[PDB]
Order: sequence, then structure tokens, then C-alpha cells
Amino acid sequence: MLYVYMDGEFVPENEAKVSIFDHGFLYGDGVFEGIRAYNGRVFRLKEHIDRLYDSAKAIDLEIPITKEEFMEIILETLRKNNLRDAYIRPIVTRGIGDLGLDPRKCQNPSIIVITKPWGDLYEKGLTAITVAVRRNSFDALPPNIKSLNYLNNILAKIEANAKGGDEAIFLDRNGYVSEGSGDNIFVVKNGAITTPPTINNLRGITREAVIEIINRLGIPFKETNIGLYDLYTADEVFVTGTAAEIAPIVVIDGRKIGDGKPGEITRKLMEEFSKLTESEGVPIYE
Amino acid sequence: MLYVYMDGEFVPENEAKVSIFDHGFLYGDGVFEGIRAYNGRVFRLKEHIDRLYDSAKAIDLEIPITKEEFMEIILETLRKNNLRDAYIRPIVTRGIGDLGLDPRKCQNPSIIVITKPWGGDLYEKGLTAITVAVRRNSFDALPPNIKSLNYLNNILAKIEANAKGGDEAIFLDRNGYVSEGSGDNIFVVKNGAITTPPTINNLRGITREAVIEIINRLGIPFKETNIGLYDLYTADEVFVTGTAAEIAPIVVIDGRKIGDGKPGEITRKLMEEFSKLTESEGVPIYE
Amino acid sequence: MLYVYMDGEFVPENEAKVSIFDHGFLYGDGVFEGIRAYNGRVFRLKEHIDRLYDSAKAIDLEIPITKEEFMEIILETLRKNNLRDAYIRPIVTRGIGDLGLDPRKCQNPSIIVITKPWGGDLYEKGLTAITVAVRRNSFDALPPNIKSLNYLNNILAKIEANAKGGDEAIFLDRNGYVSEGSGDNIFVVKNGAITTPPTINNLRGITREAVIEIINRLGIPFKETNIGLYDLYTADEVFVTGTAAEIAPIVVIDGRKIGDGKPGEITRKLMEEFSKLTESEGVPIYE
Amino acid sequence: MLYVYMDGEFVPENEAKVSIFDHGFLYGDGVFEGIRAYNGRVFRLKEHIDRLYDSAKAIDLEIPITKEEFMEIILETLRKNNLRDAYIRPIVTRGIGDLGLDPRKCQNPSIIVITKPWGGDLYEKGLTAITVAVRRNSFDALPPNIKSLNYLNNILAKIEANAKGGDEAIFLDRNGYVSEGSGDNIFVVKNGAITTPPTINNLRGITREAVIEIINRLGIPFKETNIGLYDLYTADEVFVTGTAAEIAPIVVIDGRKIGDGKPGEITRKLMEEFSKLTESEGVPIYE
Amino acid sequence: MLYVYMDGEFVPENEAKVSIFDHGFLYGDGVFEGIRAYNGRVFRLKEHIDRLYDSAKAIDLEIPITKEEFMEIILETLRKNNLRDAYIRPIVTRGIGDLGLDPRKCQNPSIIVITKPWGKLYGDLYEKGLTAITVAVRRNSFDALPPNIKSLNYLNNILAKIEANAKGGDEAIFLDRNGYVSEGSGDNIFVVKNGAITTPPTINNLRGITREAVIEIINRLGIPFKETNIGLYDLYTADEVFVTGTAAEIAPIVVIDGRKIGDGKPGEITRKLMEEFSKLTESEGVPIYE
Amino acid sequence: MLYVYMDGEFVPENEAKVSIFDHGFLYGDGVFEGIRAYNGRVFRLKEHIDRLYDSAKAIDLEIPITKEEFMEIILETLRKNNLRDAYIRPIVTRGIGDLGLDPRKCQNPSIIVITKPWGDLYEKGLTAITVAVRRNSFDALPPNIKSLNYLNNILAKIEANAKGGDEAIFLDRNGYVSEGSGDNIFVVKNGAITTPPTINNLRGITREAVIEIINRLGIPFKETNIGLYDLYTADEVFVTGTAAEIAPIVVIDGRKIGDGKPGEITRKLMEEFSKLTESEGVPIYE
Ligand SMILES: Cc1ncc(COP(=O)(O)O)c(CNc2cccc(C(=O)O)c2)c1O
Ligand SMILES: Cc1ncc(COP(=O)(O)O)c(CNc2cccc(C(=O)O)c2)c1O
Ligand SMILES: Cc1ncc(COP(=O)(O)O)c(CNc2cccc(C(=O)O)c2)c1O
Ligand SMILES: Cc1ncc(COP(=O)(O)O)c(CNc2cccc(C(=O)O)c2)c1O
Ligand SMILES: Cc1ncc(COP(=O)(O)O)c(CNc2cccc(C(=O)O)c2)c1O
Ligand SMILES: [Cl-]
Ligand SMILES: [Cl-]
Ligand SMILES: [Cl-]
Ligand SMILES: [Cl-]
Ligand SMILES: [Cl-]
Ligand SMILES: [Cl-]
Ligand SMILES: [Cl-]
Ligand SMILES: [Cl-]
Ligand SMILES: [Cl-]
Repeated sequence: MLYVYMDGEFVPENEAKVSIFDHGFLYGDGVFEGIRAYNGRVFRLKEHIDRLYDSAKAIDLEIPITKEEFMEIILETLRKNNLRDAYIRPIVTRGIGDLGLDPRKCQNPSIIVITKPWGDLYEKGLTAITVAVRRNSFDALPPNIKSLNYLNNILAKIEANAKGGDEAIFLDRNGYVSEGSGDNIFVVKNGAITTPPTINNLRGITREAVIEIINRLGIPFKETNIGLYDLYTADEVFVTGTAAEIAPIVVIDGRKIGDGKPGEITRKLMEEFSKLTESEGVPIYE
Repeated sequence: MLYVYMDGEFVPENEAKVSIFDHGFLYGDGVFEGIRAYNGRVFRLKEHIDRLYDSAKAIDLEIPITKEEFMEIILETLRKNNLRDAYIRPIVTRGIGDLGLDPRKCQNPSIIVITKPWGGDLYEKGLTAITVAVRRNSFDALPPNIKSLNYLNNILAKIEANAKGGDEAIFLDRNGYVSEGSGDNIFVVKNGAITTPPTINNLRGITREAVIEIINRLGIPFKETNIGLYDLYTADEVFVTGTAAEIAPIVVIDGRKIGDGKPGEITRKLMEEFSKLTESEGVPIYE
Repeated sequence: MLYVYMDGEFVPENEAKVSIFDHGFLYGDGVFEGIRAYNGRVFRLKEHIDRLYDSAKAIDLEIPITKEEFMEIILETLRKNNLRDAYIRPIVTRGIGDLGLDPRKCQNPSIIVITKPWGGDLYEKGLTAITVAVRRNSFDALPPNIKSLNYLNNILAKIEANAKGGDEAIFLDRNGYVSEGSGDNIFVVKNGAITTPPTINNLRGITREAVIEIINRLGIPFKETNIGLYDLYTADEVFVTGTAAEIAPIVVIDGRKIGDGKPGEITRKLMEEFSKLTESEGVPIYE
Repeated sequence: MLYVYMDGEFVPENEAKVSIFDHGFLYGDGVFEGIRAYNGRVFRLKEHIDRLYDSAKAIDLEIPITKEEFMEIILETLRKNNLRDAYIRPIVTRGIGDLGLDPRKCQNPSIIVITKPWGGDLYEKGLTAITVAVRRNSFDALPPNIKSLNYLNNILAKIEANAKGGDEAIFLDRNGYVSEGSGDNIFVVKNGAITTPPTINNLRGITREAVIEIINRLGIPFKETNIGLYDLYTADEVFVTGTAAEIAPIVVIDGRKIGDGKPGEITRKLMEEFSKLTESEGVPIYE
Repeated sequence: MLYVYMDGEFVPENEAKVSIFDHGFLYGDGVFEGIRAYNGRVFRLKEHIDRLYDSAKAIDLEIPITKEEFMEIILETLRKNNLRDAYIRPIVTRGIGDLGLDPRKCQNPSIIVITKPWGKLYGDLYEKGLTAITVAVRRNSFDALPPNIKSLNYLNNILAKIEANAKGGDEAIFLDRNGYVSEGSGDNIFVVKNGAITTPPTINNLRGITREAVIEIINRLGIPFKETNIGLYDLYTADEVFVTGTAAEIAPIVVIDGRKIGDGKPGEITRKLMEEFSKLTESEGVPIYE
Repeated sequence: MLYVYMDGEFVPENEAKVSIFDHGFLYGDGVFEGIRAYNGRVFRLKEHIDRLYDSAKAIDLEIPITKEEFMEIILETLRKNNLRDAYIRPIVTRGIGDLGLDPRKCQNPSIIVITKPWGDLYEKGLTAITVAVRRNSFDALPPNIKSLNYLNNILAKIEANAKGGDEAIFLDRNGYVSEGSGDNIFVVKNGAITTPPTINNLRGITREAVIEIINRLGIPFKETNIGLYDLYTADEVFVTGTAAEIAPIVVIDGRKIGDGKPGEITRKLMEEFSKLTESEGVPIYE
């Protein structure tokens, strides 16, 4: 039924498998992206591919095809599955080597493209908890790299699951707010919006699009460090990501945020973002 | 030719593959061990299996078989490949779920056992090391005590070592203390006394534990305490420990000769004692 | 129907009030203790009073009576209320001054002694704990070794625990190491050995000290060393210690069952030994 | 002579007392503000009340009256004492509960309003400051943005300043950056440009906000950015801002003369502009 | 042959010596500057002297002459050696005292001016670009030994240089105590990505005079510019990286930690800034002889 | 009147000068020791020389003579000045090179030996203040290296001078007590003695000798991290170093330590240390 691109061939989902000797599996030595197709268009495809190549460069991995080729493979995979509204997960691995860690002994990076169809939480908003684990440090395992090492994020999610939150919020190694387990975070206070600099989190493509909207609407905006206090006393909080789009956060660590309902600025940004996704993107067909 | 245990079946190496939808692959959401078989015996098998289950507990992953069953599967895999001297890599994954990170959506952890035959001139001369710019993953972020499939921090250090002329990389931690090598624990020898970092910022090495037993048996003064760059540079001897490496002497750090630049007397003594231990101890594969 | 000692007079509870201009109220500028009376004896009275004077010294506050006088006032207050089993809360404040924070403007520290009667289904089943996002007050900012009226750090942790399904909150410190619970010290049991953090990032608990004496008397291997999240999650047993709590088992941390999820054998043994200690030791209230 | 608002009644100063069982006293579990009345007007009353409610939200405390009601109570208290020039200290406490720290056991928060008359030579000459060894309470432990009854960190800094020859203490934060004074925000002037730390490691000062409005109106180059010890020592001018202090010049830091050792031209200009602002703005007390 | 100014006298290089009891030698208790003369002009002389006095103020050292006097001494030293293109190193020491560290026991700070000829024997010395490595040692903290002070305490920088020498880099790059990029062992660092330029704030490094001049050029050219914290990731994934300093001018960095930066050659924006900076040095400065 | 050893010759003090082009002067690129001669004996000469060579190794500086030769030069310098009670300051510099920082360009390290004669505050004790500056980090400029870079120590001393302390006390980059500006620190509480581990400070030779005495006397002793709280609430505090020997600290940050007078354990250790200095050491003459 659904086909996965894997190293030059289309392979059914149930058969899409990688060698256990690939360093992408043994050590999470690889990179990935998350991309959305809306109404036959791929939203910000080029931006995602640029980021995929930056992630690879950061881990000294050479992607064995060009950006143009990678974009064509993504479009082809969507076509092959006849999708118009989808989630796309391109993955590049280090490849098979010996059982040590040396990446120089790895040959043939694998290229994989997964496409899956995409068809109360936003009306009511999400509950969040701040986690005890800090985000992976920008001087240890830089979170700006979207790699197959996502266990830091998973530990945060496990905490949220056990602690009554829909979402986990990280602080960084220096005590500053970082991001959610899988999304960037924005704070609204007295009509002005703040978001952390991207060094301790990930340069979100949704985040970038939302900042463009914010500036277009003339809402006062500042990229600056935020703390627990700013989260708790905010008028509104929301998170941004490819899968989530814009999700309101209405409770943090048992405290109602503002009136406890998705806020007016958040709702306005949600509308504007929907508009953007309906009118922009690389066409899949024709 | 060589068979891998994978979820109840023996599968040839070239066919040993995991679903790309397993969270072990998508997110490195899984745990592993490294174990050695010497002369038909598996060295410290129980200790490694205890640590595998601790790694799983740390990431809230339930291993779907008992420790006894896991040990039998390891022995069976070695038997199936007729090995007497081998490296063993058991792996447990979170399993297949959807494309989000939530582990609650994953069912059926995979159980995998890799066994590869095993049979140094670098040990006569010793290794060169460099200290890396990247710090070790924090014990309050992604605890390095967990032996997980998230090894990119270690790989980044190895990439630095490759580019900077070192056979091995040495990490400092988030607080500026010496941690470990990219894949081994680290020991410093100075004026007849040995120091090693506490295990919080690194990994509770089974080789490290065995070497400490030897050290205490020999009556060499020993202290588990924080060490710094200064202690590395001014050491009489430095060595690293791990399953694959055993005991490897480090004779140059950041361009500085360690002592006389040759593997030291205490290191050599510990290397001999450790060889003896591996030849006389372990769970028998065949008898 | 209970009397409180307040600056030389015995005052009924409903009338026990402090000026809003006391810096102890305006700024939490004061120190306190928590002490238990068991069967007509005050457990470790002298140790608690020594710590009260150390807390005061740390904040440069001069307690205007001697330790001997303070002990007599505590005994008198218990007598006046005819208590044999009680919780005692001595408090010393900076005193009344102007509306600035300068302690030089404050003249007459207040001395207060509260005694309340004391007469554990959660101890059969054990407590659930969650690790909090807030770190403990730093030992280079507002040292937690000072038992002061500044307890908002502890309250924020408790608020997190209340919202996040834990009976107790566990803090990490400014450097990523485990510190303590919101109101108790923490111990980890693993393979028959016990570890607890050094006291610098937490509080030199009198219960903690008594439990360490028991541990050493029983010959259980014991080490004071830094502990991390990993050590909590993979422990055989965890327990917390304090005056009010005594020894409380922790059986779930951050959704993970600790060992078998029931109070452990070593914990239960220490609980018994500690009960024995409280029944046979202490400064007698009567005669 | 002077009356304090306390839970619905006016009470003379000498009788204004709080139960020792209020958590505001036992644990400093409460919030406060500092507000000035100038010539029958309350300067930035609404801003202070907004911040009071934000402080309460941060510690999960529900103030049991509306902001409008709180403002009326403040005006009423000033009227009752016939004040035109005053310092106002509203306080909200967690309330009486049991002797544990759990705020869920507390029922009835207390509402308190203190008003004291107000109405120099240190401002012509400027103040001496010393940087303290204690760091400011961390924004990830006990956020300094909360104006709470936990002021012992500030008091420790003041004690250091008293012992070390400074009129004021200057804090660095947990990451080594300049934070603020023990009771005021800090600004640096260098080559005609002004810098001040971001507010995360200190307090969002209402005076600070008013001074930034003046700075921007005057077109003085201004940047909110991290400052270090070096920037303090080599500044042309330094000043601090707060409700009680207004704008105070700092002319010596750690034994070093700042610029020429006298209040600087930009500081003096800002002092004039700020006086003007206080004379022409505010919520009228009478009529 | 070359004369050094030392406390009021001109002294030949081979005789230019300081008492071993000067605290500047015993403890590195002193301050210095690095200044260039181009075609008979001293580039940004006043800015360098202002920074020298700020360094001294930071270590509570009173320079015993005025800024105007110091500038005249520098010009005089260049004249005495008949230089038109030179490197200038003014130094002020704490002075001679006893063998303890207390600076109160020191009298008479020494004033020293070194001038050495400078000849770019080839233009296009940075045609290929430099290789860099990030070091394990962090930069001296802004709350311990502030790097904004250009003092005689340069051992942190030397340790980084030793690492670079042993690890195959022409230059060392520091991170700071909080994990942020700081600077090179002797130069400020800039990152170019998608036509925009970033550089760290100056708190964890040094307020470079070259850095300041390059920022003026950047703004004049209308290149998007932001002063903000940068991490290892930003270095590795940059289109271009360059470093700035008095001696180096603008030096391209084309490899970091074994990774080619962009195409591995000095980048277009870097080359443009190098041209503009050369122009600036040819047309500005305090005249030595005029 | 007094002669300084400088690169093979004895040179009068007033003429003892180093080239301004030596990197030891330009960049503080060199190492030093502090040693005492008592009654014609040099106390712990070998330990000091071992530490000098360790400092040099730490900065990758090769001392161009052997330890035995260095010891002889020290003895010779003392003899030449006819001293019996003295302070000795050996110094090794990187040497002359060009004006850059690269140590590869420096060829001939200088060897210098300074010897100066040696002969109420200990009866009353010293006042100390804790400084705002942290000690140089063990991951930046390791304080275990006794180098010519002493400006961190000088900044602390400047703070102490301005803030009414005879001595400055440092905390480290992680908030733990480190040492004084020129001495190690010990805390006495309820008959037991604590001192920080040596990683964040310097492996003091006096400190080592005092620990030997402590153990010989059977006083309970522990090497562990100490905080501000432990300083303020101590029964006794003292500092140790070559010049200071054992100095009691009786006031810290305006707080009287115990009764404000040198304590019983401190006084006992001062006596025992005097005894040690009278009966041990390498003889200068014969
Ligand atoms: C980070 C780390 N530290 C220490 C050890 C040593 O532990 P044992 O003494 O128990 O083996 C390990 C485990 N050693 C390990 C794991 C994976 C790869 C490699 C390699 O050398 O390439 C080494 C490890 O992965
Ligand atoms: C850590 C992190 N932060 C931010 C984002 C948002 O980036 P974009 O705006 O470019 O998508 C991501 C990406 N979002 C992401 C990726 C993988 C899984 C999940 C999940 O919700 O389970 C979320 C991410 O993984
Ligand atoms: C830590 C702190 N920082 C800044 C300010 C200034 O904020 P406003 O500009 O909003 O006033 C304050 C408030 N100022 C304050 C509060 C309580 C006591 C004292 C005192 O100086 O004794 C001072 C404060 O307590
Ligand atoms: C930073 C530091 N720490 C400890 C000591 C004590 O070490 P020994 O016990 O090995 O001497 C020292 C050495 N003490 C020293 C050196 C130079 C000057 C001054 C001064 O107080 O003016 C003091 C030192 O400089
Ligand atoms: C640490 C540091 N950072 C930046 C600069 C650049 O500042 P100007 O742009 O103002 O020059 C310097 C100064 N550059 C400097 C000083 C001394 C030696 C060396 C060397 O590279 O060998 C370099 C420096 O020493
Ligand atoms: Cl990390
Ligand atoms: Cl900030
Ligand atoms: Cl340590
Ligand atoms: Cl803190
Ligand atoms: Cl530790
Ligand atoms: Cl900054
Ligand atoms: Cl530092
Ligand atoms: Cl930042
Ligand atoms: Cl510790």
C-alpha cells in the first residue's frame, strides 16, 4: 500500500528495513527532517533540505546526492503514493562500518524517504510540565543538529507522560528556557512576544514562518532569554513545529496561563499560519 | 556464514535488518552492551546483563524476557556460530510505533544479539590522545551512565580526534572535570598512586571495576576522585579501559609526552593481571 | 489550649502573633529547627540547638540567650503543655527594624518555641516522587545548609510535586547533582550498598546523621558521594530522612517503579533500627 | 498614630501583628511591593499592582481580591493616615495552615497595606559599592523576578557590603554576569551610551522601566545586554534604580573610582528628568 | 639598530631589559596594546590608548602619564627608528615591589614602547585561508580574569596555541565558561551564513579595535549583522568564517575541526571585507611625520 | 650585596634584569616556586623542585637542566649570599622569541634563582573576605600550575585591600571554596578538619606537611568540598603556604570565627609545624 524510498528503490512499508550494522542504527549516527505537504504542495521544502544538509555538515556526514536530487526524490515518493496531504521524513545515515565508533570506516550512507498521509487539543489547548532533565548542551551534542539521537527528547516526554503534561518544556545547561520536546516555544505578555535565541534549541522552520507573520502584523517581538517566571506569568504561551503547527499551552506546572484558554494573539497567529500553508509550497503534480 | 539472533530467529549477517519504523532506529531509542568471549568463556556475562537491564530501566524500557533467558540466548548465539573468542553486542530497542517520539505508542521491543569473531602493536608503543572541545553529555540531560543507542556525542569526539591527530579523544564534563574517553574509562598514575573519576559523569565500566579489584588486590594506593587537565598532562602514566580495548596505555596527550612516552610499569603490570583474569574466569559456552 | 513561648512569656496559640515589622516576617530573616519528643524524651535536642546556632551564625544573627537557656525554654514549653510525644519548632527572628533590608537597623531578635502534639499508611505502600525543574538554592547564593525562614525554593518544588502526581519532590543542584527532597535528605540502595550526596548542596540532617550511624553499626557498605538521575532510576531502594518523616520509602520516581515497587528490605531494617533509637535516647522532659 | 490595613480593618502600627502560623512568616511564603506617593499622587500604582499579581501567580498564590479593589484599599490606607508623600508596602501571605510546607493546607491569604511617611546628601557625593561573593538567587531555582518575602539572598549581600565598606552590594548571577544591587537595578554609562542587564537574572524594576522611557525620549544610545565586572570597573558612570532609592549614583566600585569619582553628567540629567516625572504623574489620592 | 622607549630613555633592543623584581614580570601584573603604523600613519591610535587606560583601570593600575603624553611617546619612538610601517607594543607594568603579590608595595610603574618594522612581503598571504581547531581549555572567565583586560597574563591564550600546534590548526578557537563561542587565541571571530554576519558579544572575549572597524564596514555595506551568542554548530555550518586583529587584519578560516567551511576557500563576503579594510588602513590614522 | 643566579652567572639585585622580549615578561609565560631555608636547611627542597617540573610540563616548557642541577644551583645561590634563613624564588621562563604568542618560536628558557633573607598578626589572627572573582578554572588556566600568570590572585588581593581583609578567599567556577590568594585553606569544626580537594586550587607543600601532622596527631581529617556556610560556622579556620606557614583566620566577611581568637587546634598545628621546620631539610653548608 505505502512505499518508502530506500537507496534508489521503492519498498513497501512492511519491508522497509535497514542493516543493523548501519551506524545510523547502532549509534543514531544520522540526520532527519520533518516536512508537510498541504493540498498538493510541499511547505518550505527548500528550507528543510537546507537544514538537512546543515545537520549532516555538523556531524561531518557527506550526503551522497545533491539538494536538487533530494527534492526530486521527495516529490517522486509523494507521487508514487498519490499523496496530497502528508508528513515527510527524509533520513540520511552514516552507513555500514565496523562495530567501533569511527565514522571514517563507514561506507555508503543510506538515503530514506518516508511519506505518511495526514488527515479537541487546539480548541482547549495543551497542558505542559517543565522537566528535570536539561536540553542537550550546545557544547556537547548541539540541539541545532536534527539527528537520530533523540533520547534527551524522549526522556523529557517520559517525564511529561508520568507527570500529567501533554508536552514537556526543557531548560538549558545555563538555566534558560530552551524548547518543548519536539517544538519551539513562544511567550506573549502585554501584547509583546518573546522567544529564546536558537542556540540552545533548534532553528525551527515553523518558528521562522511565525516570526515573519508576527513582524508583518506589527506585534512587538524580541528574541531573548526567557525563564520559568516568564512562562508562569505569561498572558499566552504557544509551541511551534511541523507536525504541531501552532499549539496553545494553557497550563504550565499546574498554573493556568492567563485565563486558561487559547489566547487572542495565539488564535490570530493560528489563522494566519493556516493561510500561509494554503498558499505556499513546491507543487507535487504538474 | 555468521548468524545474528533477531527476535527468536537466527538470521545471516547480510540479512540482519530492522524496520526503519523501530524507534531504536528513528530516535536511537534503545540500549546495548559490549561483551567478550575468551577461550570458550563469556567474561563477566552477568555484570553486563545487569547493566543492560539498568540501562533499560533508566529509559523506562521493559525488556520482554528475563535475565536468565537473555544469558541463554547469548550462549546459544555463540554456539550457533561455533565461536570461542568473540565480541558480543546485545541490543534491545523500543520497537515499532508511529512517527512521533512518544514511547507509549511502541509495542514489541526487539531483542538482537550480534556475535563477531575476535582474534595490538599499538599497545607496545601506546596511544596518542587529544582532549576534545565538546563536553560529555550531562548526567542531568542524557546520562552517560546509560549505554544507549544515542552515541553521537562520542562520535563527535572521535571525529575531533581523527582531525586532530589522536588515536583517542578525552572528554571533560559540563563542570570542567575529566570524564572518560570516547569509548573507555580513564585512569591516571602519579607517584605510585592511581586515580580515576567517580562514575557519575561517565559510565560504570565493567573493565574499570575489574581493574579496580586488581589494583586493590595488589595494594596500589587508589582513590576515586575528580581529575583535571593538569593531572593528565603531569601524570607518570595514563591508561584507558573497556571491553574491546582491555587496558590501553596513553603515552601522549595534547602533544605532551606522558612520563617517558612509553607504556608505564604500573600499566604493564595491570595489563598482565587483566589477561590472567580473562583466561581463568567466565560463563562456559560449551561445558 | 496550647501555649507558645514568645519572648519570655507563655501565650495561647490563638494569641501567638509577631509584629509585621519583624524582618523575620518582611524578608524571612530568621532561622528555625524541627525537633521531636518521643515518650517524654527530646530526641537529639543538643544537635538541633547546635544547628540552630550555626544557622544564625551563617546569617550573622546573634541569638540573645545561651544554648543551655534555649534548651530549658524548650523543655519548659513541653512541660507547660503536658506533652510527651510532640513536634517542636524553635524560631529566632532578626527582630523589628525599619522597612529597608539592612539588618543593622534591627534591635531585639524574637525567640519563639512552638510545641504541637504528635500521634503512616503511606509507609507500608511507600511514596511516589518526581524530580523538579527548579534546582536547589545554591551553596554560593542562599546556602541550603542554613535552615532559615526562606523556604520558597522548597515550596516551589512542593507545588511542582502537587501538580505532577508526586507525594515528594526531588531537587538537583546548580551543577546537575542530586541534592535532597523538598524537606528531607535522600539515600540510594544498590546491590546491598548505600549512597547519599555530600551535605554541601542540601542540609546536614540530624536524621541523616543518625541513619548513617545505624548503617555503619550494621556494617552495610556506605559511601557519601555525588548521585545523579540515573542512580535514582536504577536503584534497588530509595528512601528519604527527616525529623517529621523519620525514614520514608520512595517506591516510584518519575513514573519508574523502584525495584519491585514496594518498600525495600534494607529500608525496612533501617526503619526498625531507627524506631528503637528514638525509644531509648533523648533529653528527659520530666524529672 | 499610623494605621495599617490588615484583612479588612485599620490597625495601629504597634498592634499590627500576624499569626506565627501564617506560612508568610514560617517560610516567607508571600509576595510584596514597594510603592511611592508623591504630592498626593501614587506613582505607577497600576504597574506595581500588575507586578504584585504576577509575583503571586509565579508562586501559585491566589490573591483573594481584584486589582481594582487592591488599588482602592491602598488609596484608602493613605487617606486614613492623611499622607501625601509616603512609602507603601502591600503584602499578600499564603495564610495559616499546618506546620508542613504544603501550600494546599493554607486557607485564607492575608492582605496587608503599610504606609509610612516619606520626607539625599549621599546623592550629591554618590555611593560606594562592593561586588559580593554570593551570587544572586538563580532564575532556575528561586526566580529573582518574584518579589517575595524570601529576601535572605539580598540580606546576605547587604551583610557583606556592611562588613566590606560599601553603601551598596552588587551581585553577579549563576553564570558570571552582572545582575543588580541588593535592592535596585544597575545601569552602566560608557562613551555616551547606556547598558543594563536583561531582566531575567534580576527584577523587572518599575523605576528601571521609567528610566529606560526617559533614556529613549532623550535619544541616548541604549542597549539591554549582559555586563561583566570589567564593564563596572571601566564605566564613565554607574547608577542604581529603585522605588526607595530613585536614581542613586555609584562613584566607587571595589576601591576603584568610577570616572572622576563624582556623579556623572548623564546620571544627573536622568535624576532631574525622573524628579519631573514623579511631580507630574500618578493616581490622585484625594478628590 | 632599533630603539625601545623605556622610562624616559631610548635603549637599544639588546639592552632593553626590566628588573626581575617588577611585578609585571613576577606575576604578569601589567597591561599592553598592539598597534599598527601604515604608510606613516598610526591606525586608530586614540582607540588603542583609550583601551590601554581601561585595561589599567580594570586592574587598579594608575598610568603615571596622560593619554596625550603616551601618544607623543609612541610617535617619538617611531620617529627615532624612522619607521613608516610598523607594529607598536606599548606596555605599562605595576613596577618594582617586594616578593609578595600585594600591589600596594609597588612604586613606579614602568612605561615601555616597542616598535618593530612591518612588511607585507607578499599581498595574498591569505589566498588559501587558515585551518582552525576548537580547544578543550575554555577562555578565562569574565568573572575570574576578565578577557576584556589586555594584560600580561596570556597563558590561557598560549595553552590554546599549544593545543592548536599539536592538533594541526593554524589557529585555536575558544568556547567560554558557559559553552558559547568566545574568540581565537589572539583575534575576534565572525561567522557568515546566508548573506548575514554574526559575532559574539564582547563580554567573553576582547573589545577588538579591528572588530569595531570591521563592524563599521559591514554596516556601511548594508550586510545584515547581529551581535549574538554563537555555538560550535554555527562554526561548522557557516558559509564563511574569519578572524580579526591588529597583526592578522582579516584572516579567513577555511577548515574547522576537520570540516571544510563552505567550499574550503576564502569566501566572497570575507574577500570584500578584506579589500575595504585595506582601503581604510591606507586612508586613516595619526600622521607620524606630518 | 645580594646576588641573583641568572643563566649561569651571579648578578647583583640592582642589575638582575630580563629582556623585555622574553615571553615570561610579555605573556607571563613561565613557572616559579616559593621555598624556605630554616637554620641552614632548605625545607622540602625536592618536593618544590618536583612541583616546578610539573608546572613546566603542564605548560609544555622544557627546563634545560636536571632536577639535581637545579637543586645545586639553589644551594649555591644561598651559599654565595651566606644565608641560613631565607626565601627562595626559582623562576623558569619560556625565553626570547618573536612578538607573537607561539611558544615554538622561543628557544632558550631563562633560569633564575632569587634568595632573600627571612627574619603579632599570628597572636591575634587575620581577617578575611570572600571575593567576587572566582578562581581561574581548572579547565581554563589550571591553578595547579604555579605560573607567572598571577593576575587572578592580584585581583582578589585588590578586593581584600579595598574591603578590609588581610586575606582574600576564592570560590571556584562551580561555587565551591577554593583557597586564599596565596595559600590553601582548612576548616576546623567539632574537632574535625576539612580542606578542599586540590583540583580547584594548588597542591600546597605546606598543606601536604600539615596533613601529615594532622594524621600523626590522629585528628579526624577529610578532603572534601566546602562552601561559604562551612567557613562562616567553623570553630577555627587557617591558611597554609611557604611564606605564611600556618596563619589563623579569625574573622570572615564580618563574622567572628568561633571566639574570634586563634583556636586550640590551629595553635597546636602551628607548634608542630615549627618543630618540623627545625628538624628537616637539605643542608646548605657541608
Ligand atoms: C562511553 C563509554 N565508556 C566506557 C565504556 C567501557 O565500559 P566496559 O568496560 O563495561 O566495556 C564503554 C563501552 N565501550 C564501548 C562501546 C561502544 C564502542 C566502543 C569502541 O571502543 O568503539 C566501546 C562506553 O561506550
Ligand atoms: C527538538 C525540536 N524542536 C523544534 C522542532 C520544530 O522545528 P520545525 O518548525 O522546523 O518542524 C522540532 C521538529 N519537530 C518534531 C520532530 C520529530 C518529532 C516531533 C514530535 O512531536 O514527536 C516533533 C524538534 O524535533
Ligand atoms: C532585588 C530588587 N531589585 C530591584 C528593585 C527595584 O524595583 P522597583 O524599581 O520596581 O522599585 C527592588 C525593589 N526595591 C526594594 C525592595 C525592598 C527593600 C529595598 C531596600 O533597598 O531595602 C528595596 C528589589 O527588591
Ligand atoms: C595560589 C596559591 N595557593 C597556595 C599556595 C601555598 O603553597 P605552598 O604551601 O606549596 O607554598 C601558594 C604559594 N604562596 C604564595 C606565592 C606568591 C605570593 C604569595 C603571597 O601571599 O604574597 C604567596 C599560592 O600562590
Ligand atoms: C585575546 C585577543 N583577542 C582579540 C584581539 C584583537 O584585538 P585588536 O583588533 O584590538 O588587535 C587580540 C589582540 N591580538 C594579539 C595580541 C597579542 C598577540 C597576538 C597574536 O596573535 O600573536 C594577538 C587578543 O590578544
Ligand atoms: Cl549535555
Ligand atoms: Cl539573557
Ligand atoms: Cl572535586
Ligand atoms: Cl541559586
Ligand atoms: Cl562527583
Ligand atoms: Cl551575552
Ligand atoms: Cl576561568
Ligand atoms: Cl544566547
Ligand atoms: Cl561535593
